[PDB]
Amino acid sequence: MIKQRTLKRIVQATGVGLHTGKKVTLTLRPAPANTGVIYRRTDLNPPVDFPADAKSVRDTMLCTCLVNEHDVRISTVEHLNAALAGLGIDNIVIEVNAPEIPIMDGSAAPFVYLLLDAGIDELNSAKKFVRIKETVRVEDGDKWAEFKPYNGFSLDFTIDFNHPAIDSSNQRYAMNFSADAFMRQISRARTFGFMRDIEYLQSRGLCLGGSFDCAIVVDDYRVLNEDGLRFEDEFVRHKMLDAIGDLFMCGHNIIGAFTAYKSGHALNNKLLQAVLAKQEAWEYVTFQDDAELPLAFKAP
Ligand SMILES: CCCCCCCCCCC[C@@H](O)CC(=O)O[C@@H]1[C@@H](N)[C@@H](OP(=O)(O)OP(=O)(O)OC[C@H]2O[C@@H](n3ccc(=O)[nH]c3=O)[C@H](O)[C@@H]2O)O[C@H](CO)[C@H]1O
Ligand SMILES: [Zn+2]
Repeated sequence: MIKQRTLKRIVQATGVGLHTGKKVTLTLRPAPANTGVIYRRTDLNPPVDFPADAKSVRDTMLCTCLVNEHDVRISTVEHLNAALAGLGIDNIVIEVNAPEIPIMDGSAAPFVYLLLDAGIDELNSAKKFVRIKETVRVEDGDKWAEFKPYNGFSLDFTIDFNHPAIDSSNQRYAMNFSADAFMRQISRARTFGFMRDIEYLQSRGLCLGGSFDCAIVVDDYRVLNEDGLRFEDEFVRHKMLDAIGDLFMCGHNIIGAFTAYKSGHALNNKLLQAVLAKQEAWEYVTFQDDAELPLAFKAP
């Protein structure tokens, strides 16, 4: 039996929230079998819990923001979610004392190190996967995102930026997903901002925790970061990282093929919700026989 995974020990990471610019303490706790992925706001009395549910994504303006019925929020969940998806963590209590996950370096890599430092633990319960059984597409003008049946997990993402710095790079990236391929190729890709946008958001009280230490900052012509890019096509690698993170909002790994053109938080959630609402387009699968598991889900 392919077992569910949790953490061996409680870990912590303190940083700043990208938008509030206020100190956030992220506490990752082991959870038993069948609890699922839980986001907790500890700064509240009583604390507020958010089960990983596609429908909780209510604001996709700046990031993937989870909002409950009383306007309690958890934002910037995508980078941490990518790490969780990449390592196949099923049961975990994600605790924050601020309305957002700390930005760290702007990628999923700090969260991967954090999961590794804690150690992955297997539980005596079968790991549930969402298997795509029909093609499901979503559109938003020229942009679209799709899921097709596939025995493993792949991502093919296309960006189209009419920017001197981004177009210079490769704008289409495709990979067969695995814990290894994610860590090596995707996890370290950082988020990116245009100085025009940052200045606008900052005067309105948003992006207060933004710096070069947490993002690729671009002007109207070039990358402003001293040390440059970590990858030639870091832009497209990050867009794929966000998609991995966003799709993980159902809190289970997906067995299927993802394709996108100009997708983002909004569209990634749209497809996720569209697939999940179409009863016949997916099913929960377990692997009582380890031999049946597709190669994509091999151990890290
Ligand atoms: C002295 C100290 C000062 C220095 C401090 C600097 C601080 C650094 C902080 C940076 C913070 C950034 O993080 C904030 C921030 O806004 O970052 C966002 C991020 N949220 C994400 O937004 P989202 O994933 O939802 O993508 P949208 O598709 O909704 O993009 C929206 C528009 O882009 C078009 N589009 C989309 C896809 C594509 O393939 N092509 C293309 O053209 C599309 O037509 C639409 O009009 O990606 C965006 C890019 O795409 C980033 O700008
Ligand atoms: Zn991102």
